[PDB]
Amino acid sequence: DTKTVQNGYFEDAAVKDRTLSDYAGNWQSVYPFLEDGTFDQVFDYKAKLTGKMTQAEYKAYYTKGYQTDVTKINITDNTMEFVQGGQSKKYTYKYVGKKILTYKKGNRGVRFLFEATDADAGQFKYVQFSDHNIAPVKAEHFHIFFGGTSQETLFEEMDNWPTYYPDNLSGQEIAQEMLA
Ligand SMILES: [Mg+2]
Ligand code: NA
Ligand code: NA
Ligand code: NA
Ligand code: NA
Ligand code: NA
Ligand code: NA
Ligand SMILES: [Zn+2]
Ligand SMILES: [Zn+2]
Repeated sequence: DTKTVQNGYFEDAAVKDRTLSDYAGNWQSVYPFLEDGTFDQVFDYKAKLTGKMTQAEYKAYYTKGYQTDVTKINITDNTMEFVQGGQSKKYTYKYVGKKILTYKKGNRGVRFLFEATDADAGQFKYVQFSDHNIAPVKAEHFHIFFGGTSQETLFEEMDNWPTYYPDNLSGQEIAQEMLA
């Protein structure tokens, strides 16, 4: 609610290009920790804090948001590897820019855009990151968008945003970070 950058209130002029290195690391999907109940304490806290949704409403919102079969993503300064249903796919990426999206509430967010240079990248040819930041800084978590047509197609996806935290965290530590 407060008008901060990470709540989506920022000046256009402060939005600056990033590089894939901001996202380098070994990352894990948070979805298993929603599914196993670890985040129930998060949804209970959020409901009691904001009053915007009940616990069940929050769980449904985050179920839609977090669902993915991409269980792990490993990122270097120039590559991304997606582990998805018994297969690993790794491609080399270039930065292709950024996009400011305006949400219905009136706040905004920035997606940082990457394109695979490999010819056979398929649904991983176009990849975008959202992490509540608008300019270079090491990512602490991210929400990903990916597909095989264009960056612009992905700007239409607002309700599913598979979400990733560092592999060295337990689900309990991820819950702690979400409560903070
Ligand atoms: Mg996991
Ligand atoms: Na800036
Ligand atoms: Na999936
Ligand atoms: Na998952
Ligand atoms: Na591979
Ligand atoms: Na927009
Ligand atoms: Na972002
Ligand atoms: Zn986030
Ligand atoms: Zn978010």
